[PDB]
Amino acid sequence: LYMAAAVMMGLAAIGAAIQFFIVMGLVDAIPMICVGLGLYVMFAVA
Repeated sequence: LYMAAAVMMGLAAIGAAIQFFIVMGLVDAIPMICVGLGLYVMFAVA
């Protein structure tokens, strides 16, 4: 359910995805990208 889980990453990651200059550990895409990868997979978990 990457919708509420969208919140999971999407919040963290869309919060991240949506600065790596060095603030990436604070960005949250780290997941976004890999884990938003799988939070975005959280629903794209076919």
